[PDB]
Amino acid sequence: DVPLTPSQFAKAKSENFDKKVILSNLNKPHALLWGPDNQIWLTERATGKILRVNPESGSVKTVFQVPEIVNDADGQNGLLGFAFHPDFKNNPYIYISGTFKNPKPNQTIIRRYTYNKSTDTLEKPVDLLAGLPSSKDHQSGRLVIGPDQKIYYTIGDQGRNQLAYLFLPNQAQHTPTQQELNGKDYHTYMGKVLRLNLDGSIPKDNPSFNGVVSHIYTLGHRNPQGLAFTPNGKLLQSEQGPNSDDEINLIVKGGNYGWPNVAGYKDDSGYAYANYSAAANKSIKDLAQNGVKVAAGVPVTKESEWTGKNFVPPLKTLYTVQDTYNYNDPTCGEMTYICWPTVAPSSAYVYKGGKKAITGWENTLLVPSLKRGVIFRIKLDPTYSTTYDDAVPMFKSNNRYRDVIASPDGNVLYVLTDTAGNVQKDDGSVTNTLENPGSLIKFTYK
Amino acid sequence: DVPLTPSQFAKAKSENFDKKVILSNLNKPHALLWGPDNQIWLTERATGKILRVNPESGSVKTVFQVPEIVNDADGQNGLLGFAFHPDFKNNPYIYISGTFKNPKPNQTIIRRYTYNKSTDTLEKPVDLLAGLPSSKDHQSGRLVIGPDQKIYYTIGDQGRNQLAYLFLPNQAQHTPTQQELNGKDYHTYMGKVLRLNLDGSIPKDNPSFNGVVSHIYTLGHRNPQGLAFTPNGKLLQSEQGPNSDDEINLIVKGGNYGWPNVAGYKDDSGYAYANYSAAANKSIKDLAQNGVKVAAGVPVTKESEWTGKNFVPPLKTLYTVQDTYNYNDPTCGEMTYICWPTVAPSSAYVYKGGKKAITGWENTLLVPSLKRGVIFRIKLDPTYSTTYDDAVPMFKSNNRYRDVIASPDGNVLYVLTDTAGNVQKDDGSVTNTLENPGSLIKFT
Ligand SMILES: O=C(O)c1cc(C(=O)O)c2c(n1)C(=O)C(=O)c1cc(C(=O)O)[nH]c1-2
Ligand SMILES: O=C(O)c1cc(C(=O)O)c2c(n1)C(=O)C(=O)c1cc(C(=O)O)[nH]c1-2
Ligand SMILES: OC[C@H]1O[C@@H](O)[C@H](O)[C@@H](O)[C@@H]1O
Ligand SMILES: OC[C@H]1O[C@@H](O)[C@H](O)[C@@H](O)[C@@H]1O
Ligand SMILES: [Ca+2]
Ligand SMILES: [Ca+2]
Ligand SMILES: [Ca+2]
Ligand SMILES: [Ca+2]
Ligand SMILES: [Ca+2]
Ligand SMILES: [Ca+2]
Repeated sequence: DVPLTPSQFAKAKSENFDKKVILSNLNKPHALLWGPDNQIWLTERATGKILRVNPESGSVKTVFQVPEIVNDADGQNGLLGFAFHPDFKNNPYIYISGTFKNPKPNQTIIRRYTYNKSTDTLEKPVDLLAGLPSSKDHQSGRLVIGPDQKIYYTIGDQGRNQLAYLFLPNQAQHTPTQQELNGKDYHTYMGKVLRLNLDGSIPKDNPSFNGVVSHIYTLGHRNPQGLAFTPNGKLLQSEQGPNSDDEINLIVKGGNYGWPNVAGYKDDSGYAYANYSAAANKSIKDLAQNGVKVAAGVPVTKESEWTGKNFVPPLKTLYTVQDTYNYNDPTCGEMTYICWPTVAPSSAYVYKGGKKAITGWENTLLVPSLKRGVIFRIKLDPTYSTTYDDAVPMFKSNNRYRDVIASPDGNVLYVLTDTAGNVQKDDGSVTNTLENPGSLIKFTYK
Repeated sequence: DVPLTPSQFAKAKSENFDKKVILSNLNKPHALLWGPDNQIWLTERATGKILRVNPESGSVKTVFQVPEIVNDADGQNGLLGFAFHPDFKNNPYIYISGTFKNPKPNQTIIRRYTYNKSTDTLEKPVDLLAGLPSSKDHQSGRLVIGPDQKIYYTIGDQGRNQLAYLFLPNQAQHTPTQQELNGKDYHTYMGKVLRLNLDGSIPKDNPSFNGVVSHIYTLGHRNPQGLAFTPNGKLLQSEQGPNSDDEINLIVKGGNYGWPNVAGYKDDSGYAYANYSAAANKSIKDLAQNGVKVAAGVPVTKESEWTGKNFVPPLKTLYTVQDTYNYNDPTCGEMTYICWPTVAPSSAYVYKGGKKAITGWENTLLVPSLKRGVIFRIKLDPTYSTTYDDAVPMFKSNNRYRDVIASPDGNVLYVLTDTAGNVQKDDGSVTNTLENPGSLIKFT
């Protein structure tokens, strides 16, 4: 899709909803879920805390704090994945993923907890999968349980080929040899959607990549922070792209989503793959022109020159631009990146309506934006096979929306906002003054 | 997708198949089917003839000639739609569409015939749907019977907003009023996928548009000459775009495929909608630069400015380019268009494999190209939800490929070629010298 203008974003205020801030100053609130007890449960990435909030009173209880969660002030690491067992009433388990120190500097671990109703706390931790890659950038970490009773987990590309990890070789396209696999060497588990048994083992029916069946379900991902099943069993996803081409994807077994060789469509438009890990020397700068313009010494491959297989294009890009696009626009001052044609999608939620469903929201996907301060509504057809029209911005504000859910009746939305960061103002200019720092906000349909 | 180069087409010779011309004297062969009798049936668009060919021997019989078929030498009209009833043994009907004079100058008519095996001919014609738009351009006309036992028919935009119909207002986005339906006025039946009952009536479960349920199933199409159901009931389609953005689409009930406001993706790249019907200068010329550059006077709408509803993007474009693209390529001397970043897909065929299935052709869609002289192989995932990778060209030749099918076994392909027309040679130049004019060719 084509980028919206600052003016089109600005007018998306959603006057049809009543806003009520339930909590503020949470410490990097990250994920929220409608609980099996009909209470709002949410995580604090920074502290490892799992909070349960009473929707009516806003009353908060710190149900549990995951011990030894490692978090960097300037990183996207910490407590990430969070889900309940689908049949909680009979299988009182909570699944999480987190950044922990790797004895063998960090690792990501997927772990199960048992919820104790009588003591109201989490207990009996079991590490399902440990030794996973870890870094300060592009961790992803969305964790869901599918209709097939498997764990689906997004693990980002770790930030390789940009910023502080500029010269590390991106592994989004790499998959394990049986040897690595036998040694539980999961270094290729970057830029992937993993599928695992509820006990952490490899599903016998997982896709085969280069002759090996591992935890990988799909590959070629950058930073997929949104993952949600539809009522008919399909898997929708949102993913952060570089300077362009954030994506909405449909996740299909064994698919290759192209990163980093391809961003968005295979269109050679507005992006090219500059592999700094192959650059002549580690002294060259990243011009930050999305590979369209690069410094001498770095090998660039067009999306059309890539030779990978099973490439699956996105359903929708936010956004795609042409080679002439200016990635250095002097409107976002020293925070140029905020003016890039992206929306920085932080999650992905399948709206399921209910007895008070919101008019016209059937088969929609809600996708919160960090840098634009809106929540997008994206319509699909009734079979969730295609999108209809464009991503509609809602709830415009000077906030970084991090996650969103709806109440069972469907007439109330609950959203989380970031504690700090940059957001685009009504006039396209950049601000780090967030209206609702680290909040739990409720939007009630009038 | 990004355009291949002359050299990339040139190299798609498919030295792994054996070519053998089965028939070569055809006059504008258009559609070909694998018949319920295990013979190959094909049509001649200009003559209205329906031929049957023995796949083994190559013996051919003219089973019937549809009477009073109208065809302009310079046109795409004639006998178009052609399908068999799915339960032929018990319902020996053949469904066609054809250009006929309109007493009330032409109209398109969807008609049924009954097959008589003892006399081996067609009879008892029944007009299912008449009074459909007709013109010399963009007729489309693919006719298929779905798993729901309904007729699905593609009807083009009639060429409006280009060439001889430049100043006519494109109706791809228009739908009928309940008053037009009641009156059997089907003028809005342009640039659509229609869905009809086997008797021509309106299916009670068809989609509703602007308040009315008509034969329209989907709208916003240019020239969709390809239509094929997959084994799991999905509807794949191919469609001719203008100077760019030919499409592979997945047809979903009530979808809007964007034409003419949007070509390919809604990306504002390489196309814009210049509405000549709205220009004040009937004097205005078409610069033929795909809306990127136009003469003064004609109103232009960007893809991103369109206020459409239910817009469904293509699965794949052949091809998409940027605004810096030059639509005036010298390599193609006089026939500049041939060098345009399109492939001109004339059909769409779902490869069903079989006992001798071509290795790795599982879940593929075959798309013949007129202007490039290839057959593209397009891979989809096993649920026919997404494409995998790109369109792989095959059988490069100086021929205009018009249709393609496979034998039940899956190891032989049958293709039709045009009698005449321009085709891109191995090195980019255009030639009107076709290697196998109007033939039925088999690739083993
Ligand atoms: O392209 C951008 O302008 C932009 C902005 C942001 C952001 O505002 O945080 C992120 C990203 N990109 C991005 O690619 C990304 O992976 C990302 C992750 C996060 C996050 O806070 O977890 N923000 C962003
Ligand atoms: O863009 C092109 O270069 C190009 C070429 C051709 C062609 O070769 O005839 C057709 C088209 N476009 C086209 O848009 C189109 O609708 C069309 C129909 C036919 C036909 O012969 O039935 N050719 C073409
Ligand atoms: O450079 C723009 C943004 O790019 C993202 O890939 C990084 O994770 C963010 O830290 C950064 O602010
Ligand atoms: O102009 C290029 C081609 O464009 C198509 O839209 C027309 O149907 C063909 O007759 C024409 O040759
Ligand atoms: Ca980004
Ligand atoms: Ca991708
Ligand atoms: Ca791209
Ligand atoms: Ca064309
Ligand atoms: Ca279209
Ligand atoms: Ca377009």
